Amino acid sequence: YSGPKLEDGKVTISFMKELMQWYKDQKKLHRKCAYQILVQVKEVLSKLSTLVETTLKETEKITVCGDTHGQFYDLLNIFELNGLPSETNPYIFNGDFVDRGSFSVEVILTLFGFKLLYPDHFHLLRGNHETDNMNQIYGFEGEVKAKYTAQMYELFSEVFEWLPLAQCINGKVLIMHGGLFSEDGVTLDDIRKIERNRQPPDSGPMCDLLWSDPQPQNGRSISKRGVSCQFGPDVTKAFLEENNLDYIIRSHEVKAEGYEVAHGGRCVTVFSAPNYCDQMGNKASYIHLQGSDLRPQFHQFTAVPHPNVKPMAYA
Ligand SMILES: O=C(O)[C@@H]1[C@H](C(=O)O)[C@H]2CC[C@@H]1O2
Ligand SMILES: [Mn+2]
Ligand SMILES: [Mn+2]
Repeated sequence: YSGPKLEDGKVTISFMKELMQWYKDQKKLHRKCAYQILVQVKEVLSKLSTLVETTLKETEKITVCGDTHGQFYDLLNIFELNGLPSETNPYIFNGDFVDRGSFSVEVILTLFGFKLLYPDHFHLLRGNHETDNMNQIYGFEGEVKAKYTAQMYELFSEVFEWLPLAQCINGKVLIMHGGLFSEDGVTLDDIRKIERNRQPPDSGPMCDLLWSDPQPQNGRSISKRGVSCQFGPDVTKAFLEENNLDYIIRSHEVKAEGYEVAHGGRCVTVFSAPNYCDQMGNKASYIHLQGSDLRPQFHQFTAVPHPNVKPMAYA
């Protein structure tokens, strides 16, 4: 084995650079290194609140990315366009890092490594695909079994249970994978109090955070996905007012331009998997926020070449 090795058992920036090149070249991180990253990141994540609260000073910025779905070569493109993560270049990846795309192992271990390297500046929120029943079906479990073992997959599954469910910036912008709730009256403190270290239930706030979608008309509708709901602009307005928020940022739906701004400004979708499944032909985007101006700034990007492995090859 001549691949990347941790230094004194820890991630360093040189390790991360070596890992990204190793993965670009389609090689595998040694299982002992992968294991170390997973046990360390489980410990880091298990200390976090279900609601991560982040303050951006006036001169600070943060980048918000939506789903990435194992599109590792597109993830590298994000870092090339926008800079590597660092204490002065923070990131939030808003769930759905795995499944569908066939470089899910590379995406997730790269993201976990950066979480370890910059724990206060690199943030990962859970998506509906960071769950066992979805991974069983949509590629990630197959991919982990092919590259490592069933035991490694069980460890991933346990780490995913500790991913936080939402993040609030400056008490003003709330970020979650799916959306808002099937019932009125949910507060930020209710979100803080969710015991999240589990597979999601099929109803309730934890389910909604990972699964809901906005709809244009007022009200709520039964979701076409079979779980959670669609929520209208009235739902969003009431939630923002009770919680003294400005708007939400969510992901969870593919958008041809990489983003959408619904509910009159109040519900933003960002989606960071361009040409999803090598077929959708969509652009992707990421958002910049700044402590002096929390309004979203959108940066669009398009897909880059990857090795010839088909999406869902492991599903
Ligand atoms: O997040 C989702 O549920 C959607 C799909 C999925 O994750 O299964 C994929 C395409 C649009 C969104 O990302
Ligand atoms: Mn998705
Ligand atoms: Mn999703």
